[PDB]
Amino acid sequence: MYDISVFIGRFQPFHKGHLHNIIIALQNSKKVIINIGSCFNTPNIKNPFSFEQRKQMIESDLQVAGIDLDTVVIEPLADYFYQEQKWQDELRKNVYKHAKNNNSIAIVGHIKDSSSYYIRSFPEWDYIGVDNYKNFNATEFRQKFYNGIISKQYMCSNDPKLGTYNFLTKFMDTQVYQDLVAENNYVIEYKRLWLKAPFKPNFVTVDALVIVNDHILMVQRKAHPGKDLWALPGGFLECDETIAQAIIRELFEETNINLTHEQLAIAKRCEKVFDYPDRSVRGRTISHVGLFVFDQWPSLPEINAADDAKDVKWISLGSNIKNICDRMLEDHYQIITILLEECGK
Amino acid sequence: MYDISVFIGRFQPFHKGHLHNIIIALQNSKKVIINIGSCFNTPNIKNPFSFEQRKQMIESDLQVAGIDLDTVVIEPLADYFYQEQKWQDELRKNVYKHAKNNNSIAIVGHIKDSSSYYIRSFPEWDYIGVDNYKNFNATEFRQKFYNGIISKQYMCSNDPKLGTYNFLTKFMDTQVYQDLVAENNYVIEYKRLWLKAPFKPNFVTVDALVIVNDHILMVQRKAHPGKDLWALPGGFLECDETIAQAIIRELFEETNINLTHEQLAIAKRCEKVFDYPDRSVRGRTISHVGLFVFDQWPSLPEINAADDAKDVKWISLGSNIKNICDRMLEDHYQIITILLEECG
Ligand SMILES: [Cl-]
Ligand SMILES: [Cl-]
Ligand SMILES: [Cl-]
Ligand SMILES: [Mg+2]
Ligand SMILES: [Mg+2]
Ligand SMILES: [Mg+2]
Ligand SMILES: [Mg+2]
Ligand SMILES: [Mg+2]
Ligand SMILES: [Mg+2]
Repeated sequence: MYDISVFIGRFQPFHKGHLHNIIIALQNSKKVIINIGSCFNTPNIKNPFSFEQRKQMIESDLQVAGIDLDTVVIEPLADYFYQEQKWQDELRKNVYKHAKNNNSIAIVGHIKDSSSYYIRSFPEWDYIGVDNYKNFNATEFRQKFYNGIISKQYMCSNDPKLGTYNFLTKFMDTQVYQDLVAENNYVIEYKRLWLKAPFKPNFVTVDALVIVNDHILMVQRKAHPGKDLWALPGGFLECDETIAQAIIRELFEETNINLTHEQLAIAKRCEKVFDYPDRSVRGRTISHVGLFVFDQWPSLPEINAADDAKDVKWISLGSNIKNICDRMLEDHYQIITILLEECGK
Repeated sequence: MYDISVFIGRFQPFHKGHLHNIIIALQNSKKVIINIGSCFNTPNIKNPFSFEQRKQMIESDLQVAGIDLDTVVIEPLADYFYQEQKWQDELRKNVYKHAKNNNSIAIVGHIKDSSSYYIRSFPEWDYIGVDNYKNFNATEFRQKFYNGIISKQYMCSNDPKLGTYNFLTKFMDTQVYQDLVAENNYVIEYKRLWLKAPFKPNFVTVDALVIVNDHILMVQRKAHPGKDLWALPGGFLECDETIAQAIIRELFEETNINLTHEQLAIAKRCEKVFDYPDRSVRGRTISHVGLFVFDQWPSLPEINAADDAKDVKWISLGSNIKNICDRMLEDHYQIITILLEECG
């Protein structure tokens, strides 16, 4: 009846529940646009699979199901935890890439949660609730998967040679899988330490974004989480320092930048708080990030990695940053984007 | 030697250590200017005594020393944890009041971590460093004090009818003393829970500064710390909400303010972070405070105190706020001043 339905999910991984909702969508529309959220990020335990991997998984399960792939299109969405309007527009762009001169368009979202959000943000499309009487727990799936087990009742395919089932079987023979398991164990041990604390803690960290001649200073991580990923230099706030002091302390600690306090104090543009509750796999971590801008500087200050940085580099803006946009810790690509727009550049 | 020596301290309480520094100062100079830090706040466990009480104690201890009091001058300083220039301007105000006929001026520094700050902040003046005798610990003294014990070695006077000894002896019979002991026991028991855990945890709180028709919304506190003090509505950030969400949640839980979420979102001017390490006695607590301004409204919205607020009130800017400046929780008077100045 509608020309286009719009379906949004993370699909980490795709499972029977996602499938049911796509079946409902197609009983109500001729074509379903599948938008995959949280694309263009490096693998982490919550988001182990890339856009292309998830897209391939979905296609293989829809064929198992077997839904005609001409009735299905798949598009990526980046994370915009702090810029909802960019996400809203990015979704629109995905749809109108496929929608034609006054196609009817409906979002086949969720009668329970998030419905309110889509209704308000997309008044111009209709809404179809589906929800959602079977509890397909994405976290529970991954936890067993990190323990070597693929939960069959989630899998569209019952044959390990096919579908997402097949993808996951092969994926367990990879180095990335081994890295995910290592990160996961790190996270389990970390959380265990905090079990008999009277309250769940909100952790506080700091980062420094240092721009010198359109080059960003980035460290390559030694430790979990985000082992081997690139990140802004930063770390935990200690109990006896101000945030402003911490930002500078961690910067020197990890990069040994050849600049003085006063030079950085002159260069400081702003601090911003990043508080999206799921930004970090460790627990609830809030980051305060200072922007420091140096223009027409005589050269790039000397730097060398130490403490929890195993490498450190100046990285020119434009192509070299965009290039590692999916090799960055947590939400740092978003943080860099926002500070350069709001306080930069 | 110097016309003028400058002495800065908390003096919670004045002790033997302070007395000798001033004596050294009185041979190295003609007149001492004593600047008492952290004045104009409510009593709390780290700052149990007011300006007037500390001054009194100082004077009476000095007569028992038995130092001339034309030699000695005492002035207050407020806290400005987030505006150090203001702090420096009031110190300079204090000194300039007593020293403007080109006098020689030196700062005599009896605190060790503050020495560098003073050297950097006041180069117009000389700095005389005094590494004191034994360790007269203010915290230890206060803790023994909240356990019924005056440490006799700290005291200047040996007679409980003279000096700060007399003052403190008498103070133990007061309601303020009981309030502090009660605040102290809460904190000790609070910290007890919290060593249960891998790392010293920074706490994260939120507050809301809501102004309507030039009135600020304030809560009187049901619970420790700062029981019965006036405060911005606020409390602990929950793990599953954003800061902006939490600010509004605590505001509604504590005041039941009759405005919608959307009205508050439209009124919202900014959000600032206050992160002075010793702002709260509980442990290290960073607060994010949202400012909400309704330049005008038909009336002051209905408010009803709930949860950890025992009363709630619209208090008008200017004199009504200034008259409770020393009945506010922690750094809230500073927070209010800053948000109005810069956000604003
Ligand atoms: Cl997980
Ligand atoms: Cl760190
Ligand atoms: Cl609370
Ligand atoms: Mg670090
Ligand atoms: Mg570090
Ligand atoms: Mg660190
Ligand atoms: Mg509260
Ligand atoms: Mg509360
Ligand atoms: Mg609360």
